[PDB]
Amino acid sequence: HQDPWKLSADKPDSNNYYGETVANGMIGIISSPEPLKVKEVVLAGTYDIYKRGRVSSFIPNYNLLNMKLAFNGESVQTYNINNYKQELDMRNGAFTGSFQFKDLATVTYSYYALRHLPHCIMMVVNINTQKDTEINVENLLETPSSLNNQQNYFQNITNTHVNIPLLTSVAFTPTGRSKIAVSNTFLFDEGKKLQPEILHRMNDADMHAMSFDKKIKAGKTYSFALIGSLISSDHINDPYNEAERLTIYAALEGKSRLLNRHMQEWNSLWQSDIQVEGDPQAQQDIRSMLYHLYSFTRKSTSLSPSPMGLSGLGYNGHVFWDTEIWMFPPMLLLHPEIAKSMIEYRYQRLDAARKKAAIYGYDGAMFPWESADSGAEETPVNALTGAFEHHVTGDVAIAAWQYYLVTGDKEWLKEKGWPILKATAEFWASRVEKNDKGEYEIKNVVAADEWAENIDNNAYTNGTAIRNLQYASKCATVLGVIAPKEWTLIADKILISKMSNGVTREHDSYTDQNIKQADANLLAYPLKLITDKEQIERDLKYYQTKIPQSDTPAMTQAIFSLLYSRLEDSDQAYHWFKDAYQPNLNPPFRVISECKGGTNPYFSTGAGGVLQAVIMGFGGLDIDAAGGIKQVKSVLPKNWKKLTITGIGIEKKTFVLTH
Amino acid sequence: HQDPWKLSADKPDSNNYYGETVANGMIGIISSPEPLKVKEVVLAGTYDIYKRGRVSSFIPNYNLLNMKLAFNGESVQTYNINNYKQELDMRNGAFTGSFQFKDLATVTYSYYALRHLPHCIMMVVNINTQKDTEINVENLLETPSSLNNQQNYFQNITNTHVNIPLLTSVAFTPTGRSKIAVSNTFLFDEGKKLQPEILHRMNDADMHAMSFDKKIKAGKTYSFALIGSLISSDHINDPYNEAERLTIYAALEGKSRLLNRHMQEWNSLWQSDIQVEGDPQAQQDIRSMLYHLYSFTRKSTSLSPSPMGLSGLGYNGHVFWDTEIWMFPPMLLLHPEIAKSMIEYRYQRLDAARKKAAIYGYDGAMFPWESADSGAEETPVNALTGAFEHHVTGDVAIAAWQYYLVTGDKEWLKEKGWPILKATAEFWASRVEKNDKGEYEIKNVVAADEWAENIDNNAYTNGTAIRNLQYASKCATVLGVIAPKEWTLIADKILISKMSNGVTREHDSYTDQNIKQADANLLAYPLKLITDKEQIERDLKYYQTKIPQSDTPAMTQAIFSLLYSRLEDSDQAYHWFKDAYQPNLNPPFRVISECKGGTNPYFSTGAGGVLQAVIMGFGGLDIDAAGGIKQVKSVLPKNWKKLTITGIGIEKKTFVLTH
Ligand SMILES: OC[C@H]1O[C@@H](O)[C@H](O)[C@@H](O)[C@@H]1O
Ligand SMILES: OC[C@H]1O[C@@H](O)[C@H](O)[C@@H](O)[C@@H]1O
Ligand SMILES: OC[C@H]1O[C@@H](O)[C@H](O)[C@@H](O)[C@@H]1O
Ligand SMILES: OC[C@H]1O[C@@H](O)[C@H](O)[C@@H](O)[C@@H]1O
Ligand SMILES: OC[C@H]1O[C@@H](O)[C@H](O)[C@@H](O)[C@@H]1O
Ligand SMILES: OC[C@H]1O[C@@H](O)[C@H](O)[C@@H](O)[C@@H]1O
Ligand SMILES: OC[C@H]1O[C@@H](O)[C@H](O)[C@@H](O)[C@@H]1O
Ligand SMILES: OC[C@H]1O[C@@H](O)[C@H](O)[C@@H](O)[C@@H]1O
Repeated sequence: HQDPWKLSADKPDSNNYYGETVANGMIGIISSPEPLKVKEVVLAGTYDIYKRGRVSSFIPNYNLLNMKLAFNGESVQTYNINNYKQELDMRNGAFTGSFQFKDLATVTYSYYALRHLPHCIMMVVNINTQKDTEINVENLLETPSSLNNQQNYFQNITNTHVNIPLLTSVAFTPTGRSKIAVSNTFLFDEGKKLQPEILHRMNDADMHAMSFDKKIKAGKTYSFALIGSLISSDHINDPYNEAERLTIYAALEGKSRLLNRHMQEWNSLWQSDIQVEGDPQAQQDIRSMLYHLYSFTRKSTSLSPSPMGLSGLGYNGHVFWDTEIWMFPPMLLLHPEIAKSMIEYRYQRLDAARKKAAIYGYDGAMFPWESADSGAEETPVNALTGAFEHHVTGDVAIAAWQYYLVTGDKEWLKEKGWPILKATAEFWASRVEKNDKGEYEIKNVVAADEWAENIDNNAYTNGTAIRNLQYASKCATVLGVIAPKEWTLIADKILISKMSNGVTREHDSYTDQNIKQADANLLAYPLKLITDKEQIERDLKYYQTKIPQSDTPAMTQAIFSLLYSRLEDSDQAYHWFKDAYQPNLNPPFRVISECKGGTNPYFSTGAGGVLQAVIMGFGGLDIDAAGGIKQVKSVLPKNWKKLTITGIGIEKKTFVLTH
Repeated sequence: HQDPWKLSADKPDSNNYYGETVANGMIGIISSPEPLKVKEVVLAGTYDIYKRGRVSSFIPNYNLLNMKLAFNGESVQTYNINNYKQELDMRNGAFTGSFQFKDLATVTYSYYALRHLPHCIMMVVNINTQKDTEINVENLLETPSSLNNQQNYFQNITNTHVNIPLLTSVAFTPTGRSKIAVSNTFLFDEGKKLQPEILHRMNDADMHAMSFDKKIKAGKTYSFALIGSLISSDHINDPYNEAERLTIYAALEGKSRLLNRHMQEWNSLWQSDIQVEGDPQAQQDIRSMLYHLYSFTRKSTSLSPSPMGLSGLGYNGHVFWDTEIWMFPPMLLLHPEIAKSMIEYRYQRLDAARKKAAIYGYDGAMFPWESADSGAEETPVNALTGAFEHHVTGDVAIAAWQYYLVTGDKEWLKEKGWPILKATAEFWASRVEKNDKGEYEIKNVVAADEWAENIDNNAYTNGTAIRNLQYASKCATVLGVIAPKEWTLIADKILISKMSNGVTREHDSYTDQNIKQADANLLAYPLKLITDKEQIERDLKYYQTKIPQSDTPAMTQAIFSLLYSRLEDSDQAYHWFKDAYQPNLNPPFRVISECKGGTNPYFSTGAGGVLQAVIMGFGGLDIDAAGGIKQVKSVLPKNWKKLTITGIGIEKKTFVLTH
């Protein structure tokens, strides 16, 4: 179970099973332990009021691949199959199930969230019979309880060459905000004259199905595909017609052309890769982390991932600083075009951030703690983070400036980076309060350590304000535009306090409280406001035991690992690397939960942080303040013989590290 | 019946009658054989799901001019009038009916889609008595079956000088997408104190009416006008109040000022004209073609015509390459501001084209096969053209570049042309596939010859991709930008293949199939990729007999005519000119149907192609690759003594051709 490209599960156990995801940045499909079923389907960009939080949410969508297979009238059941296995191929995001039905036949099924077609899915089914048999195949479109006012359609699209039978459903999100359309077809090898007749049943209010029978003779393979398209009014004004049009398009492209394009785009993604010699379990784990970030993002878009990407409804699908600080940096180094989509999300929501600032009495752009379709605040009102956790505005500015440092794209800086940096700096200039001593305070926030609520001069928040004001001033200089001199005057005098032991104080009321997650240590990395190695170490020594084992998210130990790598402490760096994610794993595919012993995978945020510990920590790679990627001193884990990182920066550099 | 400015019908025969249209580019009114009625009214820019195709459509609207006239209680009908005539004056788009009622009176009515007021219509009624009579006049607002949830209102707008009685209806398109308002008034010469009292009746669910009586002594003229405004929520947020405001405005402007402004704008349109000496029928036919293009377009807008303009619901009012390649070129030469509106339509919809490209797995802008309000794909899903007929993207690029070549407007090129040319070139660069020989293919399209479906390397499609990439590269140079070198490398190696006889092969599976319409011949004109006169002729010889007589649209023979004019073959040029439209005519006004012997006028696309045969063929006028309009060698039909074309290019040049 240490294949560097594949995650395998023998005999899935429904009593202890956390499904894996295939996704193309638009649709996520989460696996079921049951053969020929999927557990959950999530469509990006589609939000409505639904369950948690009384705010916008991702919606469970049509389980569009659900299929029933029968041999001579006997349905495939977990109790009448053997040699049942599931495999995720991380090289192409293929999820494959395989089993033997009694003594009769072997079945394999592989499904894909097509990498080049954001709204299209395909499953290919192969049946090898040891005896003459007849299969009955049914594809079910069950309207999930999350949707309402469904309609169930079926028709034949014909010409002299084809009969494309379309199984289509159209339904609405809870408040009617979004119309969803799904359209499925069966694609056969044998041609219009020889293909099986497709029957349509509409027996339930919330389910219809299409079906066929096929005779297969002993020693023969029969293979067919199910193609589906899933799209909403958030993506296209006419999703009903666009879903049918897409499935017709995909059917006439054919299985070979679809899979070739899918494979080409996955091959391109894996040109940026991390290779570890001496630790096959670490190699597999790091490939899973890259696989999830690549699956949960999309170049050449304005999409940004939620903390759980497309693995489910984690945090309602909202966008947080989890993108800017946790998932964005590794993607900026490996695939700047993915980072460009993440910051495009924020650029296209700058007007909503300006509206939030004005509603809360500030200038400029105040990005929300949680973002969804509009870019307005989406945080549940019972969570004080929505009203008071203000560092997200500085986190967006830091990612925008980093995008420019790595790419050197001055046209992007003029058109998109500067609008963001100028407006966010204007926010901080309005948010600070000057005291009698001439110092600038940021009073009454929720800290990055969210257990500290309604406190003053949070280390991380104040640091993000300092960096936002400095980076906006630097940006103005690059573009030849005059910045307010007040931005530098404020940045230079924002309070960062030390306790009597010389340790950075997390906030004005802080002595020795347990903390939820890294806060003061974030001034060392990522902010690099603390560079003195003795100060980095004294802050690590004080705070590293302040994070409890229980109910603390994977947004801490990866930073500890990275800082200890930068201090050239191999034992502590590797200790914190393992602690960052191994206590958070779920079987049978080692998906990552938010907290230690948690059961809510997949926490993409956690993977992003650990990828920083590998690339920026063990690899020593750094976003240079002057521009480009540089390498600083680092150490490898004792047991790692070689670390190779490919596709880094706009020059696509390879870095090799050894002992 | 060969008046060069007027189309006349004596005794309209309802068993064999195709109405003529008056339009201002916003409202079209199609004539009825019945006196004082109209058959159909169409409003541009208003689309909803309705009948054909299960996609957006134009909607039949209020027949707002419908009137009932009675003389001494006797209802005027087809059956009890004599000397009944209808006439379209193409000089000012006036449709006039005239008849005698027994021994009592002569009636004339003229209606207009006011050229300067997009949402306003007027009809003027004149009654000239031979005996004492009393008239009853009723104007009916019948909600058509295409609309729902109507409300029927009536009120008096008064001051010391006027009583403006308003007959208003408000209703909704089938899905509720669009609110329509119509508001009518009667305008009287005699003033407030003496004008007839207006009654209002609401006797039906779907009809209300306003009416009056008037005594007219023998040997007197009594005239009045009906003014109506028709507008939707697609045009204005509050159509109900805007319709009443417009009708009040028009009533207080008055008939003389309205008709004077109408006349001035029509006079300006006819400053660009085509005069033929020696063929009165050709002179009238070509005037009708110009009249329809002028009626179905509007300068200073983002409107683009459907293949049937505002003559009805042909092709659901969708915009196709029928604009860019067929109606756009003659308008660009005669009235560049009309062509500007046509390409503005596409510029405004560039973001929807980018969204289509991303949904179908391509880069840049992929214009839809059929466009309506949003710019998303609107093609019925059972038509494979929507998914696979890709040349439309190159057709939009070619029109954008031609607009710049004719006008030399570098400001327009920077703001609008280049956005289009850059995005459409990015699409083609992503659409091609390089083969082992280093050639570029465009695989699996529907050809311009739409009878060839899901074939490879269509001649016309590949030619449009070549031109799009070349023109985008030239555009970059005008603006001092370095185009991606890949655009030229791809353009120079896109496959255009010949068969063994040296004839341009229509597609990779083509031998000798019948074809729907011009495809390979379009490489000679309009693309001018084929300039060698022997190659042009070889291609004409092979393909000219491949277009069947039946069910083939008017998108072929005008090209044949133009190419034979350019080859200086007068007999063949004139043969194909006549064949292009004379077999497609419908009585009694010689309107043009789509196909030979068809009954679906008015096919504005057909008129556009024929006008190119006249201007670019017989007139030899050509868009110079280096900029401006040039004249190449041409011939006239034997029987044409002189061809005069006025208002050509930004210099408004007159060209005279003789034998
Ligand atoms: O249907 C898709 C297929 O279309 C054919 O016309 C092309 O030659 C194939 O390469 C392509 O895979
Ligand atoms: O992952 C979403 C959020 O989860 C919370 O547990 C953390 O305290 C936040 O920093 C994070 O943004
Ligand atoms: O979604 C509401 C809140 O949930 C809490 O569990 C997280 O710690 C906050 O970051 C979040 O804003
Ligand atoms: O420690 C986990 C807890 O952290 C708090 O910051 C959040 O507000 C809670 O929603 C969460 O359950
Ligand atoms: O109502 C329109 C009329 O208004 C008068 O005030 C003007 O003198 C006329 O020129 C005009 O035609
Ligand atoms: O006029 C609309 C469409 O009609 C079809 O008959 C032709 O094949 C197309 O070229 C044309 O765009
Ligand atoms: O409107 C659907 C289709 O109708 C067909 O008759 C035309 O040939 C196509 O160009 C069009 O896309
Ligand atoms: O020849 C006319 C036929 O041409 C085909 O290309 C279209 O798809 C049909 O809708 C049309 O009736």
